[PDB]
Amino acid sequence: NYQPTPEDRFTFGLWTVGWQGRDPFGDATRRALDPVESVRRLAELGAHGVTFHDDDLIPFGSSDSEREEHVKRFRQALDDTGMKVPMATTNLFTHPVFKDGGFTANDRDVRRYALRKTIRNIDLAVELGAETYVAWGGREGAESGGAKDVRDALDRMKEAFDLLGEYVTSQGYDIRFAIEPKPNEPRGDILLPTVGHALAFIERLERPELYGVNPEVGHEQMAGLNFPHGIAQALWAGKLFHIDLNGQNGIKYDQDLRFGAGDLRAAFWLVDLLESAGYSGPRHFDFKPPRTEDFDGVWASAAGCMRNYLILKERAAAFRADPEVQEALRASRLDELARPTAADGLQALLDDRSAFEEFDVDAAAARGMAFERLDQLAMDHLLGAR
Amino acid sequence: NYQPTPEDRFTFGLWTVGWQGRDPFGDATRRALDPVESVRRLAELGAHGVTFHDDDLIPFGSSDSEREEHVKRFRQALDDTGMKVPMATTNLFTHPVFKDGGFTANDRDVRRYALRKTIRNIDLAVELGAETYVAWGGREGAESGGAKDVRDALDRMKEAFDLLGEYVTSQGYDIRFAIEPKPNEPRGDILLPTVGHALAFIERLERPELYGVNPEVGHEQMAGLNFPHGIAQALWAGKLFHIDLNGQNGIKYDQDLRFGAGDLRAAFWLVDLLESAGYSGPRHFDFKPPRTEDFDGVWASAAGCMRNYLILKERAAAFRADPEVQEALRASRLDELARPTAADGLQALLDDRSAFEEFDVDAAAARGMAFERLDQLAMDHLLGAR
Amino acid sequence: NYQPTPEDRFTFGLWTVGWQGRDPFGDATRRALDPVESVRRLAELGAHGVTFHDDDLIPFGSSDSEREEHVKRFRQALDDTGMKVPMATTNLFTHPVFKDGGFTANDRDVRRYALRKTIRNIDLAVELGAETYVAWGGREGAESGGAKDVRDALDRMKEAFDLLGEYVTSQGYDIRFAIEPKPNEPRGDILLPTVGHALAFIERLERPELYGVNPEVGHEQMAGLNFPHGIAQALWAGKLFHIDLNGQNGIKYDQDLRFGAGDLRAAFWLVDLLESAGYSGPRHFDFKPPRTEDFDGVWASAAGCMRNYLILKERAAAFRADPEVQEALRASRLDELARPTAADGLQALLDDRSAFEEFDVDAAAARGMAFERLDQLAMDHLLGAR
Amino acid sequence: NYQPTPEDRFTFGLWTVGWQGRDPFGDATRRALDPVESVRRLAELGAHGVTFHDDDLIPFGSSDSEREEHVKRFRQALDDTGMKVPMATTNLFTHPVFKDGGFTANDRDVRRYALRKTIRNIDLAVELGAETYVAWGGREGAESGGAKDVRDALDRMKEAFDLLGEYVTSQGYDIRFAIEPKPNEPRGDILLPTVGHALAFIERLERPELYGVNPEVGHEQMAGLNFPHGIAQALWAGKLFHIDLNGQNGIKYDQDLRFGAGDLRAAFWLVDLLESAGYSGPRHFDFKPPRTEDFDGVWASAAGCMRNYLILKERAAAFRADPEVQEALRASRLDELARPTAADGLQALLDDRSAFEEFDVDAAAARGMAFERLDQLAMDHLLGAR
Ligand SMILES: [Co+2]
Ligand SMILES: [Co+2]
Ligand SMILES: [Co+2]
Ligand SMILES: [Co+2]
Ligand SMILES: [Co+2]
Ligand SMILES: [Co+2]
Ligand SMILES: [Co+2]
Ligand SMILES: [Co+2]
Repeated sequence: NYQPTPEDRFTFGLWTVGWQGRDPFGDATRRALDPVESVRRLAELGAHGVTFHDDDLIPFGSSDSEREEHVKRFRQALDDTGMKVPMATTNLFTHPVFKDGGFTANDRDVRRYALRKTIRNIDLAVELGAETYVAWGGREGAESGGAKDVRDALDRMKEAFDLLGEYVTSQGYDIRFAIEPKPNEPRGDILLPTVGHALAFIERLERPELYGVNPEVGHEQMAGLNFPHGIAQALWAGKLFHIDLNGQNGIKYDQDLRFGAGDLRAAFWLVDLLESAGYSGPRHFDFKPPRTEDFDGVWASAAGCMRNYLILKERAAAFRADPEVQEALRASRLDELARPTAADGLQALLDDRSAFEEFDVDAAAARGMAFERLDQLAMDHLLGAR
Repeated sequence: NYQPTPEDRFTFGLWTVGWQGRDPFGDATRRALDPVESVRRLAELGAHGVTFHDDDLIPFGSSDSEREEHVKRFRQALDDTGMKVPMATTNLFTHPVFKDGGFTANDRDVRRYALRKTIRNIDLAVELGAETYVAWGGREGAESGGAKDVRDALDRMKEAFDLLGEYVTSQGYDIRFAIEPKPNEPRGDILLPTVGHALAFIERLERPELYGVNPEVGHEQMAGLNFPHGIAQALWAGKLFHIDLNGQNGIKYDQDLRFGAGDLRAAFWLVDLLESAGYSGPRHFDFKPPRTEDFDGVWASAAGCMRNYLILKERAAAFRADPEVQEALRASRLDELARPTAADGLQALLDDRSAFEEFDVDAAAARGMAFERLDQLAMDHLLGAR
Repeated sequence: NYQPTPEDRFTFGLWTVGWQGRDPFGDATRRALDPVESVRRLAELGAHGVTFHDDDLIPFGSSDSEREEHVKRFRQALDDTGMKVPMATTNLFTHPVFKDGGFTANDRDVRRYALRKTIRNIDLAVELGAETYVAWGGREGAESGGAKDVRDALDRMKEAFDLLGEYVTSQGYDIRFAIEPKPNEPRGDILLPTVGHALAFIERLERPELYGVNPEVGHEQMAGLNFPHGIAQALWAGKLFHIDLNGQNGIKYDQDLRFGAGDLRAAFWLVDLLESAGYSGPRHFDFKPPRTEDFDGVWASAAGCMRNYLILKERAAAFRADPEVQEALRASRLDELARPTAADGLQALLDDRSAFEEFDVDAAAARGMAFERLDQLAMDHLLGAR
Repeated sequence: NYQPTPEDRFTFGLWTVGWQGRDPFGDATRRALDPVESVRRLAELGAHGVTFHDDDLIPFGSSDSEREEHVKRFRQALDDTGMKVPMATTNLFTHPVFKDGGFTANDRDVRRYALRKTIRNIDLAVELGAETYVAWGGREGAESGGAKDVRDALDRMKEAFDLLGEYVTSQGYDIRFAIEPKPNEPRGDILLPTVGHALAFIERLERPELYGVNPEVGHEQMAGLNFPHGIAQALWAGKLFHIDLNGQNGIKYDQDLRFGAGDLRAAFWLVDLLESAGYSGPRHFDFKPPRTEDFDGVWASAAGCMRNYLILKERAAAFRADPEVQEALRASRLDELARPTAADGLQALLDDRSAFEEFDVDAAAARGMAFERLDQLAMDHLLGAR
């Protein structure tokens, strides 16, 4: 069962299934894929759409006539399959010119180039129908303390994002930006290393409403953080504009395993949260089929991303709908967590002897939270052991 | 040399030098210290002041007459020594009533109690002259996914901080709040786990100007993050209201080693940043003399916190003042990082062929950043090997 | 379903369900349990037996008559319930005398005391029928580099274990030792930090056959290691004498969550390995019911340890027995991994042109490993989604 | 000062200074270096020698005549400069044929090829004068649990190392092997992930005396382990055959920073240990000049490796020779740690009432260890602040 269809809004980057398998220590294990072929194969699996960096769709340094032909062929594949392009992004990390950054490169000429490269691809993104434009500043950061003054770098990063906001406003485009945090890799430390840092930065932009976050499962887990909690804070802020789904085993290099691999229970709680909250954006996979795999394994790994999401969706929904779980949630006071602490106001709280002078602290301390029974019901639902 | 004096603004929590050595696996190794004795010993070492949780100064459950006598004795010790009290905080973590949180406990009665307990100690803090009131929500969080809906918890945390802001405004107090992030420990995951998450949260409070952060070296390092970078983002935001200095060896339990221990180069870059930026708040140590130590070792460890700060301050200042370093900084384009990317404006950037059509990407890529020579000058200055 | 019975050989430490909830930052949340009550409650749940540190069964400093009465009551509870005592251990970590270690304390008198304390409890262990005597040297290590010369400490640790081996041989006891590694906590770094380090150390003891390892899920995961892989190396070495089962979320303080919590897929692969290998020792839980819980939650958490093991056992067995999985294992060459590389011998390998001169490296490189399809069959079996 | 000369025995891999800067997310930033040029430049800096993988010296797939000419040119550069070749190794990780391993590949034909490739280069290593032959099994491991049975893989790894030992014995070569552990990267988990695991494995080889370890600073730190402690255990075992020096910031991708970068205090304690122990092998750097650098920065980074070792050597020697430190070491009972616990024997210990019945546990517990004063003397010596 668990068959995806385009209604499920699953999307994939061209660079995911198209990854040829080069790693720090290894040459490619697979031939390059034509984007047309990836669009056709992903549609066959039941994907809704694809995403791209500029340089995945149009080789870097292409002439205008080559650019036009690459876009024409890609548009034909989209039209042949019904696939969409909900998101696009810029490659500001592969070319050696970006070795110290794009928007926060120490060289000013590089910063200006990075902005022009981005702007060119925003126009293309809009042409192809994208609603979201991601920015992963993977080269923004440092290996050493003197190399990068972070206050100056944040000034440059704000100028860049503000210019991009002025550009989209000037053109009357509806597209919005999603900043993707990552704590490290390829830089020793990356600027805006977590969802929190990116959310905080956005509040200092001139038009914050144009910007949200694009969190990635594995990135927050590279800092040992709880990905569902970070997603909850992004949702609380109204800033979950896009999301990248994959798997990661804790604090390592970025593994980009298929979704559901890595921390399975975190995957369960993530799906539970997205579905509970009614997140309506793409469920995008930013993953890499391991380099051990041939093309059959690439498509199996892609299919597994979607299958795992659908299994988890079923189990999370069954958990929340189970009367026994609903009673356990009330036994654990989840209902009381959702009630205001002091809707009666400050002065009433100050005058309330039940809140201090007559609060029986020992009686309250003795009341168990019943969280372990609740969590074992969650385990039983995930495992199909009810 | 490197002798601290009160002008250096070094402060210590009562709970630091007063830690009796109990850990997850171990009983106390030292007798309790009277706060009067810690104030006298810290003053002898050249400290400027001390800080307290409510329950470090006044045992939990004290009568009004006991409270008054504890405060009277402490005030006498302050007056005898010239020590100040720049910061105070609430213990919302030790008593079993707070096992699921204070401000975000699932039990509403506990949330209301936590607020009353905090308010009582804000009044005391102001009496004692404190400018900053720290809040470390160490119990806010979860060990399991169903136990805590994070959006609801953030709603409760905002209500609590907003009520506290209304309280201080109503009283005409000048005190400001500093929220202390930590990623985990004692909860499996703590809410507001990093500086970024706390900065982002503050922007959603009703009176954000009343709130900043109190980052701790070891807390950000428990997420593998770069503490100087996070401090730079807090400074960029205008939110470094207080800071906690200590040492930590990476991703472990919170070690609370003396400042300078743990990541020494991060300590160097931190001091460089605080001094460069002209941070004018207390240099507060939140550390624990290891439980291996007797009282002589407690005071040696405290003295070492201050000594290490002063050594690092000298070395960072020598680095920045060295003409050879100044030339290396220009060779690495730190000066260009500090210049606006496009003060000429968006349309000029769009019309600038030097930024795209005529940008020689290969020439720019070939220019080395010279960061390793710069970093070895920094190493040589730190080690006194110039 | 998934009901444990004593035949399943599930065991629990007295200190697990008996943990009162004290943590670095918190007082006890539960009253102390009488060991008699824990034996009765665990038997009711279907446990096979219990384990103890000396000081969990007999309070430290007890008189001979108090000792005798504590043991008499415990033996009655064992006899009333049919519970066994397969393992015992020494507390060489709680009392302040052990603040720098037991066997590797810098103070020689402490080292000698630690040995006498251990020997006294080996005699008790044997009286109670234990086959395995665990040693977790949680205080062996350092917070600073000068405090502990590790070569000298390893000399002292070998002398201690050798003396213990001489003691058991002298008495004609059948009991064997199991050394429990942990990388850190409560010491900044603990000696013998992983399964590998402990296995290597054992090979240098005078009677290595008397010693094996007692790995704990969460301990190896505190170093980011793969617990099933480490168990496989222990099994390969013939040294898995005992095992501690629990849950952990990666690189943090030691969480001691119930088994199945933390890394669920690692729990699956662990059970698969133990069952495949025919491990016949106790399935022992070294866990802590979270301090949020009352006693009902303690017993629910304990029951969940056993339930999760039994669910995982069923799913792992179904995976290995599924003809589709068996075919996927052959497609991924797991059968070839189990065949000798060169049973033909060195000279034949050297003369084999198919191994070098005529090896078609490109054809071999092109053959996919089919690991993603295999892993998604494993996921489907774990989740009950076949 | 701190000028290295060949007497210092500093060595570098060709792949270190020759790294062109390709990373997971980035193309090369530097042109390829001819090994002849690296030998000349390293000699100019005061290096003693160089090391190589087969494929760094002779491009993969070279003809016999190309092989001979590459070796001839390299030998001329060695002879021109006086540089040595103390160590060599095999590249069993870059070519796609090794995507599942060399010695533990699931495909048997690949395992046999990996052995022939290694044997060919052992002969070359011996020709060039190498004493040590390193093996880093970077592809040995898995991303998923079903893909690799670790007991079977360890059987294959033992067969491979045993065959290599039979080969060197058959040829009468004096060369010995050094196994290099790493916990992860490029595989999700690597087999023999730490020094301990490798030491334990070696004890099960047929001729253990032929094998030791080649630990790398950053590899053990990728597991959060204490590198000096692991080196001490290797020295204790008599197995430190070679060492790789670099820098790493904790639990991340393998950074390969220059030695002294990353954890500076760990670098200090490492040098202290190597020098104290009289380690006489090469001080080999396995590092990567950051891709931000041009060739001038490559040579500056290489020079900094050696400079930092020499600074640390001076400071560690001054620490150990300082009478004040010597007295602090006795105050902390480091002398007592080095004395046998019970040279009087088991029966005397059992009969010694001072070890149990008459041991004043409270008096011993009250004696402070004085470790913080000792560690601040170590800090002061490292920083040149005495
Ligand atoms: Co990623
Ligand atoms: Co991504
Ligand atoms: Co802390
Ligand atoms: Co703090
Ligand atoms: Co544990
Ligand atoms: Co244990
Ligand atoms: Co490395
Ligand atoms: Co290496």
